[PDB]
Amino acid sequence: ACDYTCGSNCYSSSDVSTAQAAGYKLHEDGETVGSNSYPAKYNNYEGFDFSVSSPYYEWPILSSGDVYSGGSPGADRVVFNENNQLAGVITHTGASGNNFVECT
Ligand SMILES: Nc1nc2c(ncn2[C@@H]2O[C@H](CO)[C@@H](OP(=O)(O)O)[C@H]2O)c(=O)[nH]1
Ligand SMILES: [Ca+2]
Repeated sequence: ACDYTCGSNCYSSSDVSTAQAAGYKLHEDGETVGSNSYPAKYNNYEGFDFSVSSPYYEWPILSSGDVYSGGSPGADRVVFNENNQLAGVITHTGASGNNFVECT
């Protein structure tokens, strides 16, 4: 079974941790990758009810299993905070415009 389901993509908690670990490391080094400069500040315009405190940062999680290294970010994101705590996994899939919905 999927721990997180983003549209058609299936993710296990181990997939999330690997992606999150990579994103946070770049965050610590103040470096970014990709045209959208990830990891990027996530403002939570959606108003998701995360149990961890902000600031939040979004980092692409890929259905392929590989860690994001530039190129197309796809539609899924892992959101983590400054304390490297997972806030949630969200996606553009099934969301209006450039908005996000949480993965189930
Ligand atoms: N929907 C949404 N986009 C955000 C938020 N914070 C930052 N963004 C960024 O603004 C951009 C335009 O909505 C998004 O780019 P993306 O569409 O390439 O992922 C996303 O990275 C937020 O809280 N909600
Ligand atoms: Ca996997």
